[PDB]
Amino acid sequence: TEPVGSYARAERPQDFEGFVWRLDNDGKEALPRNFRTSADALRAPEKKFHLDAAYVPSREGMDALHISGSSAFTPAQLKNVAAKLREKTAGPIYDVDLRQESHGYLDGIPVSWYGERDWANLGKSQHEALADERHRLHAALHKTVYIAPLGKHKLPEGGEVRRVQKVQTEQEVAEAAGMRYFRIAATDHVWPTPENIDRFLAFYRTLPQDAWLHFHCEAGVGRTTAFMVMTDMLKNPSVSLKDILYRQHEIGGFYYGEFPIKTKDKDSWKTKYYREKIVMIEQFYRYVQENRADGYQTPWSVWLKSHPAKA
Repeated sequence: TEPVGSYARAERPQDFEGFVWRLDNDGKEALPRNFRTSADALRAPEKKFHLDAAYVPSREGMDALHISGSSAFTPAQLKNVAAKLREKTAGPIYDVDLRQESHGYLDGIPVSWYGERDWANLGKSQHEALADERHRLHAALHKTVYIAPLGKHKLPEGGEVRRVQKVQTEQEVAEAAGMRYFRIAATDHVWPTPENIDRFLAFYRTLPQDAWLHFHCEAGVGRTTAFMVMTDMLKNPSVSLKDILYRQHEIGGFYYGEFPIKTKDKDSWKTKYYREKIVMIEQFYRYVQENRADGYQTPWSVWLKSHPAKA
C-alpha cells in the first residue's frame, strides 16, 4: 500500500499501453482551449465546487505573477498564444510542457500516443519517457498513421489516415513560436511526483526575474492548474491558501481545495486521486511556508520524506 502522495505507484503500467495516435487539437479555433492569464478578471466559481460565490479573493501578486495556462495546440495556435502574451510582457516566454505522454507533431497535426486513462508512459523515468517519444515520432515518418480524436468512452471516433511526411517535436514547435521550452514529464490524472516537483523547483530557482511561464497539459485543466498554483504559492508565499485556490479557479482553472467529488460510473478510479491531490496541495503550501525563509534549499523531496502527509 502506498503512502499518500504516491498512490499512482500502485498501478500496473503494462495495463495501459499506448494504442492510438490521439488528435490533440483540431486547429479550428485561433486559441487553444482553456487559455487564461494571471492578468485576468475573476469570474464566478463553478457550481461543481460549491464555493462561496460572494467571497472576493485577494489579488496580491497576480499582476507580477506573469503566468498562464492552456490545452495542447497546433503550430498556428502556439503562435497566436505567443502573440497574446507578447502584449502583456516583454521578457522571455516559456512553453512549459507538463506531459508525460509521448506527444509531438505529425505533418503539423498535434498528436499524442494514447493508452487507457492516458498512461502510456506510466512508471517510466523522464529520460525514458522522452526516449519513447523521440523514437516513435521518428518511426511515424514515411509511414501510414491513423490519428483521431476520442469521443466519450475515451475511444477513437473518426479521424483520418495519412502518410507522414513531416515529423516534429514540441520543443521545435516552440522555438518556431519564439518561445523557450521546458518539459516536466507528469502523469495525467494524478498528483505530480517528488521527481516532477523537484525538477520544477530547480528550474524555477534559475528563472530570469521577468520570465513568463506558459503551462499546458492535454486539456489544460488538472496538471496545468496544479503547476500554476505552486508557482502562485512559490512566488506569493504571503497570500493565503484560500485566495490562491479560489484565485486559480476563478480565472478558468480547477479548484484544488476540498469539494464534493462526483464521478461517472466509468471514472470511479479517479476519486482517490482527487482526494490525494487535495492533501498534497496543502502539504506543498506547508512546504512553501516552512522553507520560504530558509533557502528553498531543502528540496521538496527531502522535506516530504521527513514531513509525510497523512490521508
